[PDB]
Amino acid sequence: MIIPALDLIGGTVVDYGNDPLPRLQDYAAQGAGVLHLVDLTGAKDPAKRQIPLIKTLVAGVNVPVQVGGGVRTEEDVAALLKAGVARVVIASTAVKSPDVVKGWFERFGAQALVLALDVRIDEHGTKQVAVSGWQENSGVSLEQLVETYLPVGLKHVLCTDISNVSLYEEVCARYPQIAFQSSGGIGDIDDIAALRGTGVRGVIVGRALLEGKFTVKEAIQCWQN
Repeated sequence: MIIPALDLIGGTVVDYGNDPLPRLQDYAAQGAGVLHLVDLTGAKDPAKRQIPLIKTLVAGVNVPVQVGGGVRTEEDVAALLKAGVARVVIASTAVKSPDVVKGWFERFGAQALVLALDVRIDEHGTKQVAVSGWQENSGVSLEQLVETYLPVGLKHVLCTDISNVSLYEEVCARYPQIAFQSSGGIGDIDDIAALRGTGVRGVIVGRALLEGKFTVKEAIQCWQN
């Protein structure tokens, strides 16, 4: 599947205007089966989580939305789910407190959670996990972290290369019971084609859509070959 994405700061798409709803509705009209939203306001301060806006967006489309940004606590997860999101995207907390997040898998179910991992390939060829582009590696490999969560039924992993087709081939082959999503590196429609044979289950596309390089419809046609 193609997974269209939007980042939101105080109601604004990032500056591509402040009306995300018609955009999301048109993404769905073209055949998207899932949408990806990042709450940048919530990421900066979870007390200012854009819950009202998320409710409206979710209510206004007919497809599941996975939402991330400052999901730090069990209460954050619960609030998003209650607002009607389909899946909560867990990022830094998944790296920093795996035993706590394993508890979340137990409470909410693996269908409700996506682990978002930023990956750097280091000098020794190891896929290092990092909690953001701005920070050093955290000392755990992608494989070790995935294997940490497999015993609670991990199903969805969103992998961003912040340092690669080979990367996706390898991890997808190693964990065929996991549906991997790729993020980043989609600058044009040929990049979607390059991911087709890899085993990646979902391709997140954000900026390319906003810049009008191609449409969701064309992305899906390419992806489905």
